[PDB]
Amino acid sequence: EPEWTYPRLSCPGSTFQKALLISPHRFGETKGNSAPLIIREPFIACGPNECKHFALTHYAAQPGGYYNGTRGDRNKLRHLISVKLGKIPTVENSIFHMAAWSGSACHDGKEWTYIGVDGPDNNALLKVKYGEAYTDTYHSYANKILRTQESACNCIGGNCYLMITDGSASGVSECRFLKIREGRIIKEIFPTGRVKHTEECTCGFASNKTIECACRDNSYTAKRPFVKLNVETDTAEIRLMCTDTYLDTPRPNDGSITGPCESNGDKGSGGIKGGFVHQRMESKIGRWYSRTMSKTERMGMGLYVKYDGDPWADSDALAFSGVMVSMKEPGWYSFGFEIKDKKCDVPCIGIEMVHDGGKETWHSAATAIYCLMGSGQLLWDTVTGVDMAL
Amino acid sequence: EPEWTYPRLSCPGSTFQKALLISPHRFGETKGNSAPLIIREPFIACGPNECKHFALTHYAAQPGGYYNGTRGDRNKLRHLISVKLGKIPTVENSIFHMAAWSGSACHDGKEWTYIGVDGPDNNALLKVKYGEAYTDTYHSYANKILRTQESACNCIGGNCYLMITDGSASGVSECRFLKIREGRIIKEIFPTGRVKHTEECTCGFASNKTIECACRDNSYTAKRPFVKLNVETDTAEIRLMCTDTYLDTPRPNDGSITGPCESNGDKGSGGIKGGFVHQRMESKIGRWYSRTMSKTERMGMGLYVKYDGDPWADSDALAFSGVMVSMKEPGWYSFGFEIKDKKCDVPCIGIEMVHDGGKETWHSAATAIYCLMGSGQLLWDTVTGVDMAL
Amino acid sequence: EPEWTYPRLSCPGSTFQKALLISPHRFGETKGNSAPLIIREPFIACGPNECKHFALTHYAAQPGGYYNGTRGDRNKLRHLISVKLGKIPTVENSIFHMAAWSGSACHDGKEWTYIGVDGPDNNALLKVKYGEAYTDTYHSYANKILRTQESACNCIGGNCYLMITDGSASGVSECRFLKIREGRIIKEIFPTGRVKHTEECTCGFASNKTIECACRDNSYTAKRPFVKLNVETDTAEIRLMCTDTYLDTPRPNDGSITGPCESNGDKGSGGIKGGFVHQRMESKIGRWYSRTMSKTERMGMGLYVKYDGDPWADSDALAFSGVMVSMKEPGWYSFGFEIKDKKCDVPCIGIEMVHDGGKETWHSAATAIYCLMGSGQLLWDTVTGVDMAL
Amino acid sequence: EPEWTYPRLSCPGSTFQKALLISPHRFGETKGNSAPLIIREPFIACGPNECKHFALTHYAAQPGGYYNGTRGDRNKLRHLISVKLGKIPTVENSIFHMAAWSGSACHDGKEWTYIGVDGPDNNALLKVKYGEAYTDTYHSYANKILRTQESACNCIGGNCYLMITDGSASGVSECRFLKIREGRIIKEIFPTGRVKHTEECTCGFASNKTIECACRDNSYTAKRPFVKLNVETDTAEIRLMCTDTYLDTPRPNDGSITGPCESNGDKGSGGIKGGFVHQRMESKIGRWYSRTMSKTERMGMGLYVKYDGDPWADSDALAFSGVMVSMKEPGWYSFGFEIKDKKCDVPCIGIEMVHDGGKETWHSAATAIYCLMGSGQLLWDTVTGVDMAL
Ligand SMILES: *[C@@H]1O[C@H](CO)[C@@H](O[C@@H]2O[C@H](CO)[C@@H](O[C@@H]3O[C@H](CO[C@H]4O[C@H](CO)[C@@H](O)[C@H](O)[C@@H]4O)[C@@H](O)[C@H](O)[C@@H]3O)[C@H](O)[C@H]2NC(C)=O)[C@H](O)[C@H]1NC(C)=O
Ligand SMILES: *[C@@H]1O[C@H](CO)[C@@H](O[C@@H]2O[C@H](CO)[C@@H](O[C@@H]3O[C@H](CO[C@H]4O[C@H](CO)[C@@H](O)[C@H](O)[C@@H]4O)[C@@H](O)[C@H](O)[C@@H]3O)[C@H](O)[C@H]2NC(C)=O)[C@H](O)[C@H]1NC(C)=O
Ligand SMILES: *[C@@H]1O[C@H](CO)[C@@H](O[C@@H]2O[C@H](CO)[C@@H](O[C@@H]3O[C@H](CO)[C@@H](O)[C@H](O)[C@@H]3O)[C@H](O)[C@H]2NC(C)=O)[C@H](O)[C@H]1NC(C)=O
Ligand SMILES: *[C@@H]1O[C@H](CO)[C@@H](O[C@@H]2O[C@H](CO)[C@@H](O[C@@H]3O[C@H](CO)[C@@H](O)[C@H](O)[C@@H]3O)[C@H](O)[C@H]2NC(C)=O)[C@H](O)[C@H]1NC(C)=O
Ligand SMILES: *[C@@H]1O[C@H](CO)[C@@H](O[C@@H]2O[C@H](CO)[C@@H](O)[C@H](O)[C@H]2NC(C)=O)[C@H](O)[C@H]1NC(C)=O
Ligand SMILES: *[C@@H]1O[C@H](CO)[C@@H](O[C@@H]2O[C@H](CO)[C@@H](O)[C@H](O)[C@H]2NC(C)=O)[C@H](O)[C@H]1NC(C)=O
Ligand SMILES: CC(=O)N[C@H]1[C@@H]([C@H](O)[C@H](O)CO)OC(C(=O)O)=C[C@@H]1NC(=N)N
Ligand SMILES: CC(=O)N[C@H]1[C@@H]([C@H](O)[C@H](O)CO)OC(C(=O)O)=C[C@@H]1NC(=N)N
Ligand SMILES: CC(=O)N[C@H]1[C@H]([C@H](O)[C@H](O)CO)OC(C(=O)O)=C[C@@H]1NC(=N)N
Ligand SMILES: CC(=O)N[C@H]1[C@H]([C@H](O)[C@H](O)CO)OC(C(=O)O)=C[C@@H]1NC(=N)N
Ligand SMILES: *[C@@H]1O[C@H](CO)[C@@H](O)[C@H](O)[C@H]1NC(C)=O
Ligand SMILES: *[C@@H]1O[C@H](CO)[C@@H](O)[C@H](O)[C@H]1NC(C)=O
Ligand SMILES: [Ca+2]
Ligand SMILES: [Ca+2]
Ligand SMILES: [Ca+2]
Ligand SMILES: [Ca+2]
Repeated sequence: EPEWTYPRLSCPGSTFQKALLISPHRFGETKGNSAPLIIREPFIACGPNECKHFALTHYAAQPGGYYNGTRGDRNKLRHLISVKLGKIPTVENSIFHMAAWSGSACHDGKEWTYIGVDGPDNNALLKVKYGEAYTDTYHSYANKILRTQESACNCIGGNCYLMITDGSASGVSECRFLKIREGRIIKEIFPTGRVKHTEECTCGFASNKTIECACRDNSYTAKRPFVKLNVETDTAEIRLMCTDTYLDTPRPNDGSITGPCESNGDKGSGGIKGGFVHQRMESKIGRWYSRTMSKTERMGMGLYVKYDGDPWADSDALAFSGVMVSMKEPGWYSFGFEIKDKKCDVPCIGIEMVHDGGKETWHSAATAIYCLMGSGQLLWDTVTGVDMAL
Repeated sequence: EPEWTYPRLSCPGSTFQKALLISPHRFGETKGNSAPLIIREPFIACGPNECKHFALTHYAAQPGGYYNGTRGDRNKLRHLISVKLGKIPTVENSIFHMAAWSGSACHDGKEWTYIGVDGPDNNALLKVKYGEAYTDTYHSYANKILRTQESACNCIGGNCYLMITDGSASGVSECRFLKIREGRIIKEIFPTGRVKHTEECTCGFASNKTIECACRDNSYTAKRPFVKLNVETDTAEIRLMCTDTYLDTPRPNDGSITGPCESNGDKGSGGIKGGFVHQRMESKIGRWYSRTMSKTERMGMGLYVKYDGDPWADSDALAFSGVMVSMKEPGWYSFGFEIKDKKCDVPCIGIEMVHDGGKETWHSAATAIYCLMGSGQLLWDTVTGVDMAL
Repeated sequence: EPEWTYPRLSCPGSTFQKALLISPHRFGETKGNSAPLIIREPFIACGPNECKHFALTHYAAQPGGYYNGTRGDRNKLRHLISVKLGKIPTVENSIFHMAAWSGSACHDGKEWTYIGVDGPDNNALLKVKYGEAYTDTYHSYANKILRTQESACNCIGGNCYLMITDGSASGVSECRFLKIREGRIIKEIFPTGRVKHTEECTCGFASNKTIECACRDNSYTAKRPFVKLNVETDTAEIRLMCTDTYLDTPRPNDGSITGPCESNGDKGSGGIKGGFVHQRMESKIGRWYSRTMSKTERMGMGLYVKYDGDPWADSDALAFSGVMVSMKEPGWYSFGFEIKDKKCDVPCIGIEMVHDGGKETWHSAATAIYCLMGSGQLLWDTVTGVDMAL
Repeated sequence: EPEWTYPRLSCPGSTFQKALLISPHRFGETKGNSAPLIIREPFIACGPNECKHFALTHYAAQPGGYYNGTRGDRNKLRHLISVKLGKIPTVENSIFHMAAWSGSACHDGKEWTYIGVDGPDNNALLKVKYGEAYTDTYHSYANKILRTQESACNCIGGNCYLMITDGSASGVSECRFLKIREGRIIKEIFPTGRVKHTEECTCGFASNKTIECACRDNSYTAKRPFVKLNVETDTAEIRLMCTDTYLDTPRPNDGSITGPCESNGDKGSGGIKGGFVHQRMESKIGRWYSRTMSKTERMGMGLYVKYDGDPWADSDALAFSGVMVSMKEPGWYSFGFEIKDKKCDVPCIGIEMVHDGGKETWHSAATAIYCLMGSGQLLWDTVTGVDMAL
């Protein structure tokens, strides 16, 4: 008799380590016999028995003849797909959940919820799937590419919370939260505070009372908007992270944005989804983040950590925890997720490593995983191993 | 231990939306490494735990060397196959249930019933398979291509009802209904009324007492024969759908078949299996239908709806719900089906999108799925994304 | 709490029909992207939940580079493999059970028993596998290719009975039966009567007290040795079938072997494994057989039936029940097996259809299935659909 | 609910036989359509319900374009992978557990423990995974390639014991033992005695009180270090195997290392992981070993056995049991493992058969399995059947 899931205390440990590389295009040469799917925006969500590796496919494999368009964001062909984590996401291994050029998913202890956005840019559509069944939708409210998290949503006691946003990518994008229960949207939550532009939130439980999200401002700042969501009152507030360690790409030099914590500063235009995940201890909360090694390119990926504090108020630099992806390798999207051990939760960060050779060739990604395990210092970086000319 | 299933009230909603595209020949290019099966006549049937995607394969894959003959209807190699819905129907993924060039399937709540017709045109044979066991057959009664629904049969209380027919494609084809229980035919039902040509019925539950079917007349009319089958007395009547919105292809202009409801009118020769699904509410019943956008060609697919009334007597046009497949794209067979959610049923329509390059190349199909989903208006159409020269 | 299996009454029906074709090399062209395994001697065995399709592979696929030797019988590479019945036995779908150039398998209600013979011709070795575990062996006793049934063994109340034989293929091959329980050989049974040459027995339950086998004499006669095994006393006796319808290939004209029932007659040299399966009714036993359409070649396959009687004594011709494989198509090995329906057993005959193009090319087989279903007459024959030049 | 597992008495038997060959590169020809993974260091571990086949992959398939580097030992792409035993380790079939260039695994009766070492040579990291959760790590203690067994670890009562080592391949490598429970290291065991070089131990249960291991010394001797680990006091001693039958490769002539048991002798530099498995009977213990047929090259593989005695003190030659792999074929790593039968344990030995074409082509391995099975003498050897030019 399956019960509702709740966030548990995190497992012991004080450092991340390289766990797993999922690099489908290691097998996509013309000399070869495999059919890895062309994908971007991967993320991982785990239930009580299984981990699922999600992505947005372009509905084409490599090698193949439909490369043209695979460097685009949205079209009528993109689908949310998944494999069990640890499987190579090929044509045959994958399962196609729904049409979607923006997605999310989560397990509530009883059943998977799948979330997909599709439709025309000026009138997109959020779709909710619970198990096999399509159960609810939510309409565009600003008529400017309604879109969601591109990472796991979060469930507590059967209630799943999901960030959505709608609005110009170079102007205002006031985000909303949806409270979804058993596939049906039972409440809209309208955040207060600094709501100018929030998107692609990476969200997790700081506790049984609070969800926290580190998001992307693609318009005004290289500081990440940081959401605190009270799950007991269904209220949310947004403020920019204050840390000198700006987590967006592009970004100016750390600590160079002058004025109070709310100051936007320079190099704010553009952005990237950033990894964020909680380490819940008896009396401390650990906050782990990732950002690219380069200040302007999607190259490299570093891990940072800060225990305790108010992310809205602490200007202190984050503690650099190690290089996950070298500056010589691609470092694009990253995301947090949690594996369920028998009695506690294991916090992890996944990294999207995009193979980018321009619009004249195929365009896809690998996925690297780092997880909290043991003590000491982070020891090894991840390479993709792929030569795009093969 | 599993109980029999019964139609339930539908889930809330007032519009369909694009749910899912299964386009396996996106992976069938010569530059690729995949092996999608060559198929036609796909449909979907759902049990308590799982949805299955069925089709009739020509026992060949693309790329391959057995294209010749795949634009034919019947031969000794055609088989009923399936995959879990969301998987691509490939050589390795598919399961082959039985030899068949006409098929159906349904879950009674305990077990799958598979239905496959094959044999010679003048003496074909319907075969029943219950799980893994072949359990029963039914013989041609007119010696002119015994054939069945090409979509899910319907179970209630362990009783599964199935349309069969026999007779000339261009003359009389009096259908019958088989009542089937745990794989064995226990009753034949002889419909009453307008009985001279009924084939390829798409059937569903109007309630716990009635099954309704919208069918194809390939010979006499562009109106669809409309079956009402009483499940409490095991009796059935057929009359032509009265609606001005003629659902066959080909068909004349809407409302142009003059005279009383049973008038056949012109452009009646030829036809196509149409989508039909029920939206069951407490105090009213919604009927959803699909037809091609072209009045003569198998191009496009539009969605229509009417609430309540009697389809035998009401001439009112169906309300246009939206374009599922634009007229630039192929729109062949369509079928109804329902997904079992936790406490209600989700009504859906699937669309066969045939890749037709003539008899000089391969001939197969993609499948699009639209489902009842939230409110508002239908928002996006479907394309297969397939170039047949690849 | 799984219980021991017993033979049950057969399901109703009075004729066989074409059920299923498994034709892996429909997908093995150079133009294609699949990897069907090169196999011969298929057979099927069913447990209470699943049907398994077994074969002896040459550990090579098509297309591939190891064709040379695939027209041989024995080597160090042959393995017993299986897939779930209904799956194409490819490199990836198959599972490799054990090294074997001769095999059998059966389910006892609790667990699969797998049986494989390998080793040098003059000192071969029967190996028994119960589930994952290798559990017992049995040595050559005549030092002339110890070999087994190439079809399902038979289990009652946890005891599995298996025919084995050892001896020259052009002289004496006194067979033995092994009683195997939970993977261990607990008794040898030495048949009496006509024991000169028995091999490749196709065996089944005539009742709870008796196993019957129709076997192959590759040396002295075109009559099939016919075994009756008393399961309650563990005693077996062998006599030639008496029917005018000689079931071996090659064979003289029916009814042309003069003298008493035991007379060997002409064209006795050579042979073929023949399908045989029981139809158990309340007071009748039905016996179904298959033999090639040609009297001298492995071409075509016909179905025969006789109700009741003593196969040792009745000279009456068997009743011809229909053409399963045309004389224009290959008809090699055939075998009986039974599917388990919910409350009764479904008798079936499988047919090996070998693609034979000589030693200069690849050498493999398809499998066709006919099962007892409904009434009337057998309606359609099976073709393989394969062009070996592709 | 599942109970912890404990070594049981072995099943009856007095000889090994050829059981199974896993030769995936039989499907790796350029004329083919398959994608076997490039792997080395395979081993097998069995739980209550299933046997798993593990290897270290170079994250590449054959045919492919990443052959370069697959004859190297360590890199950032190597992963621990597995399939169900009897499946071919291909891109689609394999599951990727974690990044590792050194590995182990074992089932405690409730769950799988996976072990993978990676990171830089001077600072490598052992990672523990319990089911799907990363649960613990252990750091290099000598900064000279921390590494582990390359074969199954051993569990008793929920306690899993694992050999690790660290130090120069050509100097001192003092191993340790990790006691692991539900994924977390709870004790380090520091062996006593002849401790200067111990690596790649093949371990099994001599009883409920003792684990024994036959290990590799790559530096000093051709005798195998022999670990006795007491599981009741968690203490361990290592001495050199005294037997005249030296089990390493390279090695001098048998019995030619003069002097007392702990004498190292000549040709000690270099080495190879050897097969070792226990045959536990009521009143006696059988120890089965394997070594290459060549005294210097990794060619061939022979089987040896001794009952009882003390391997630290007895100089008696082991009894030659037979040739598993002829000297014409490659014989690289060998490993012990046990299959769980219903009431007893089946001892087995696996053999890595490496396809070595030098560094100018691909580099990978097949796996042969021999098992305790009936009585008599071992009857057949194994060949891979693979031509590397294809
Ligand atoms: C067609 O007929 C079907 C069979 O009569 C109808 O299904 C029945 O629907 C009613 C209400 O919609 C259900 O009664 C409710 O039961 C729930 C609890 O559900 C379970 O209860 C126990 C477990 O405690 C279990 O034994 C049952 O089998 C249910 O799984 C209560 O909370 C409600 O208060 C109410 O009593 C019936 O259970 C259900 N029967 C079956 C066999 O499914 C169906 O509604 C009809 N379709 C229509 C009208 O369109
Ligand atoms: C190492 O220690 C292990 C744990 O002490 C030993 O395993 C034990 O072995 C004994 C006999 O070999 C078993 O006792 C027998 O039990 C069977 C019935 O088996 C089941 O009984 C009940 C169900 O009725 C269930 O609760 C149990 O868990 C068993 O599954 C009886 O028929 C016999 O008469 C006898 O009592 C123990 O059950 C078994 N324990 C465990 C935990 O497996 C093992 O033998 C030792 N290894 C050696 C000595 O080499
Ligand atoms: C968030 O809230 C959930 C639900 O309240 C917390 O889960 C609950 O955790 C407690 C203690 O960890 C569990 O209580 C029980 O305690 C006894 C020991 O006396 C033990 O034998 C039981 O097996 C169990 O551990 C309770 O079962 C559990 N409930 C659920 C539904 O999971 C969770 O710990 C909270 N997260 C925090 C505080 O970070
Ligand atoms: C061969 O022997 C087996 C074992 O004796 C026979 O199976 C047994 O069949 C009987 C009757 O079919 C089963 O008895 C029970 O009868 C009541 C009706 O009063 C019914 O409610 C039960 O569910 C069951 O049918 C018995 O359970 C069953 N036992 C086993 C272990 O299967 C089998 O019928 C014999 N085959 C023949 C005679 O051909
Ligand atoms: C496709 O198959 C059909 C029949 O299966 C082929 O038709 C035959 O063509 C030859 C000439 O090439 C005629 O002599 C036969 O009489 C035809 N048979 C039938 C039944 O029509 C056809 O040639 C094939 N097409 C291709 C391109 O190979
Ligand atoms: C295999 O890979 C190695 C290194 O990964 C290649 O070695 C390099 O070769 C170039 C010349 O072609 C040298 O300039 C580099 O210094 C070498 N690097 C190292 C690390 O040795 C090697 O060429 C590759 N082999 C093939 C056949 O491509
Ligand atoms: C049994 C059979 O062959 N049915 C045909 C065909 C049919 O001839 C018409 O319905 C007229 O009776 O309709 C459709 C069609 O595309 O029109 C293909 C079907 N293909 C198959 N289901 N195989
Ligand atoms: C950790 C590691 O790299 N072990 C090596 C190698 C090793 O260097 C020796 O044991 C000496 O210490 O042995 C064998 C070998 O073939 O000799 C390959 C191993 N390959 C790997 N397991 N990756
Ligand atoms: C198109 C869309 O819905 N999301 C975009 C996203 C976007 O343009 C920015 O966040 C601005 O709002 O940018 C990223 C990106 O790589 O920068 C790709 C995303 N692609 C998809 N998720 N498909
Ligand atoms: C080699 C062996 O063990 N059995 C042979 C079998 C045999 O030669 C005759 O039965 C005579 O005894 O003939 C048949 C055959 O096709 O005629 C192939 C079998 N091939 C295999 N089962 N592999
Ligand atoms: C493919 O490239 C051609 C090049 O002219 C362009 O016209 C077309 O729009 C591209 N298709 C897609 C789907 O991007
Ligand atoms: C392959 O054919 C060659 C041709 O001369 C022959 O020498 C060899 O024995 C054959 N191999 C096998 C395995 O039959
Ligand atoms: Ca920004
Ligand atoms: Ca018509
Ligand atoms: Ca003969
Ligand atoms: Ca050595």
